[PDB]
Amino acid sequence: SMSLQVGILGNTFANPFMNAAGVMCSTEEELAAMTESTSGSLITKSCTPARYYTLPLGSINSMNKGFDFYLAYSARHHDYSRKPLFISISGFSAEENAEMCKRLAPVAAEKGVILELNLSCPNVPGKPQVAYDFDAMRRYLAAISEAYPHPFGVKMPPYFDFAHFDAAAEILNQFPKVQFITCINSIGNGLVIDVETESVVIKPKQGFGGLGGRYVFPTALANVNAFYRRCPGKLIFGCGGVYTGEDAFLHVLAGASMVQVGTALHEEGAAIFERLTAELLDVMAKKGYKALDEFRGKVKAM
Amino acid sequence: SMSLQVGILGNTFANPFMNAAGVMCSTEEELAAMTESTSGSLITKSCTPALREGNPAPRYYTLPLGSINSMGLPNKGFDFYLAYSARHHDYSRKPLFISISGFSAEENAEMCKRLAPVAAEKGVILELNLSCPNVPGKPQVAYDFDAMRRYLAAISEAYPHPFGVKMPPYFDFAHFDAAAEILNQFPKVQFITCINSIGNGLVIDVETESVVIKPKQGFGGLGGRYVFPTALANVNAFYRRCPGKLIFGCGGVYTGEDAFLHVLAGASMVQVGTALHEEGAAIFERLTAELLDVMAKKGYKALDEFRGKVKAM
Ligand SMILES: Cc1cc2nc3c(=O)[nH]c(=O)nc-3n(C[C@H](O)[C@H](O)[C@H](O)COP(=O)(O)O)c2cc1C
Ligand SMILES: Cc1cc2nc3c(=O)[nH]c(=O)nc-3n(C[C@H](O)[C@H](O)[C@H](O)COP(=O)(O)O)c2cc1C
Ligand SMILES: *[C@@H](c1cccc(O)c1)C1C(=O)NC(=O)NC1=O
Ligand SMILES: *[C@@H](c1cccc(O)c1)C1C(=O)NC(=O)NC1=O
Repeated sequence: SMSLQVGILGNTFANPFMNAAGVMCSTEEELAAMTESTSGSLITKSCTPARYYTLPLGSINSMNKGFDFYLAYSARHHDYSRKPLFISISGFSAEENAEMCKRLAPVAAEKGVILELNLSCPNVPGKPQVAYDFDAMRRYLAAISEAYPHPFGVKMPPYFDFAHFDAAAEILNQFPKVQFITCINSIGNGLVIDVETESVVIKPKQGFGGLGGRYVFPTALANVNAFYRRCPGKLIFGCGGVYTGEDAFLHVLAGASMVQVGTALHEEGAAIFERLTAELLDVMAKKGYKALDEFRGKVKAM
Repeated sequence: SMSLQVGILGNTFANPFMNAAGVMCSTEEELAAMTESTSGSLITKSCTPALREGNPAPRYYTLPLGSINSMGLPNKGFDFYLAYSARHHDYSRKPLFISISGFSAEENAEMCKRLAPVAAEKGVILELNLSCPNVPGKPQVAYDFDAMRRYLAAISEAYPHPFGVKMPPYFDFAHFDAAAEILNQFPKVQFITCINSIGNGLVIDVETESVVIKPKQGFGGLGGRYVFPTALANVNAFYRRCPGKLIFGCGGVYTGEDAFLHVLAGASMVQVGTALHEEGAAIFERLTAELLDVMAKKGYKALDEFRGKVKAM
């Protein structure tokens, strides 16, 4: 009757849900829990070649086992009969990312793991989000496209004006290997102070860190839709502020193919996926929808 | 004993609270209500040289944790706010700020030339809006550092008095540093208001499957609880980088504890937008009481005992 299936990148995903990179995906036990859950997919922690605080309305963070570990997991330890796997990489240079992609390529070809390239980590000492520098963004994507023979996706930071949406999309549309865009990473460099101690709540970088959870939901929907509109030849994955199936429904209406869950999954654990699928199917049932293809991107004007 | 007084800009303010520009400050009745309130100050709606009727409605919507707006600069025009400052405002009640938001550097310079004698005679204080996120086809001016410098140079040439700037949020230290470096080169910039709304969010209603505000495909500026950690970050980042300037905090204030944290991050004044839209001007009685409660539990007698004194871990 109804289905949450999503048929993309050549795979049938059972439902659109997965963890957000960095949440519940660092240890063998966590990857196993994600694999055993009802999520449609899972992604690893952003890795490099070789901290968190719960807030009333979400989270702030300033946060790997190395690329070797997550490659070996993708190569020999992940059960692909359960669900597909994504791997996130966030090298410190175009070259570091490229050397990783060259080593990832035989594993992607043989097992099917899919690369998400992180251009938006807001916590790299002395180095702003890569995708806030459009010249650097273009060099990274050219370097990866030359080094990596396979399709990949990009994790984007939020933008806040149409001139930036336009410029980012114009660059991404020049790279046909970029088959998906994940909107969004955390809202960078927020600051939380505790009233009683009069002190910041995370230690690095004078307390500044990336925001997730309820704080980011309208920004996340805006970025999903902005890129859905400007990159019709690519898929958009939504990430940001998802706590319920209604939240996921709104991300799909904005354009999302997959829906990633970060802060809410950190708080609730992998059982959240059982609740999210039920809730989303319930919204669909009330509206008579039978498939996500019927309303993905179909947000209406007022 | 305890006190919320602020002594800045050659004025004495009874407490740090004021409305945020654009909230409860467009008509004479709203301005009189703000003046009759217990707020420490007030600011007018950002104005353009001529009156504007604004974007089509609905252009504001109440969210679970705040607001979204595409107001589109509806305002009675500069001549109306100038007349308010020159002839109607009771300065014995509290100091007044005037917000201006012309569509180019030259429009703002022309308004400043006419404002200058009124500022001199009456003492109204200029806040220049460099961050409106709802101008058709033109991004936040302060997201274009070359344009920002041009605006500050044009105003500085045209306007003899010190003034403040309403800034959009930034999200990385490279931008904090670039913005600060520019502001520190303009001696007439005496205060920096952090922040305007987080631009170009989007809200969709589950039932209608439609955007909830009409203009610009539903994209609009976010206020309220969504913006608080970003606001505090911006206040503190500029407080650290522009020690020669005052910082005014704006964003996410609903309680005296929220205000306390703005001040701890560096705020001299604290502006209230969405929460004031919702509660009305009695909010200022509650915010002062709550802020005094925080101070009493900590033994603070004056805001300078803790302003800017956020601690590391
Ligand atoms: C503790 C933590 C660690 C994260 N680590 C990563 C990471 O390694 N790579 C990445 O792309 N995003 C990382 N993120 C960002 C999330 O993937 C997600 O983009 C963000 O939290 C917004 O989603 P949410 O509102 O559901 O939390 C991290 C988020 C948190 C809270
Ligand atoms: C309806 C509305 C109208 C606004 N109009 C202006 C404006 O004219 N000038 C300006 O500088 N900011 C304007 N703003 C932004 C507010 O001054 C403020 O920066 C923002 O709402 C964040 O504060 P808050 O979290 O308390 O709402 C407006 C905000 C709202 C909600
Ligand atoms: C950035 C990050 C990249 C690689 C490794 C690591 O530990 C972190 C990261 C991000 O992308 N998003 C976020 O919210 N927090 C981070 O630390
Ligand atoms: C921007 C605005 C620009 C020009 C004139 C005017 O009256 C307002 C405005 C802003 O600064 N902040 C906000 O949240 N909404 C807007 O529409």
